[PDB]
Amino acid sequence: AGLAVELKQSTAQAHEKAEHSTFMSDLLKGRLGVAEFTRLQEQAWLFYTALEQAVDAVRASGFAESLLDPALNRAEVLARDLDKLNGSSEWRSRITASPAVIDYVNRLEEIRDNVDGPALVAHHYVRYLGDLSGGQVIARMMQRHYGVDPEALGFYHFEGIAKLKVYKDEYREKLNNLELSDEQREHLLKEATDAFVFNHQVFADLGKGL
Ligand code: NA
Ligand code: NA
Repeated sequence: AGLAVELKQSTAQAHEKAEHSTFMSDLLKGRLGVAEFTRLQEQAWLFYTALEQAVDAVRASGFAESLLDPALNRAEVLARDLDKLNGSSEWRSRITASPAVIDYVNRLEEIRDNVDGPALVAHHYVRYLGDLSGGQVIARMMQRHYGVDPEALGFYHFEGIAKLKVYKDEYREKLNNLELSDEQREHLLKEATDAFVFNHQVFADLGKGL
């Protein structure tokens, strides 16, 4: 099976086992509010900042360069959104990572330091393919349920991508064309499972008030 198909199959499997949470479900159906949305995006700034440091190192090494499109970068975008949500820049020195986010960030930093291309591609897949599918849709829900201004929703729009549907097809084809040893491939698939698990834990912690 192509890598894109195998990764879809690691996702699916990881969903069962996942610690169940209702944070995102509640958020998207209008049961929470702007505060809880802001808490999510503060955690996201931490992990997208870590992720993108890792992406930068792996790209600079010359691994998977075409997949690692800098137009995907979200961290600075999130910071601009948070400046709007919080009213100031202060939040940068005051946000505290949940225990799940600490563990996630620690993995992403280890990947950066090791310049681990296969592991980075796994995390890139888990974060960005989900973002490229869940966008305009989540943003609209935040506008509709909670009146969040578009100025605070820039995370959901990729300025550099004209045609999202085609972009996702190209992305999956780039995955299918990545040259990997059997060992790198096995490592990448394992890491994709781990990344999905980190992600579920972030939401479980948000759902506990952590
Ligand atoms: Na779940
Ligand atoms: Na959901």
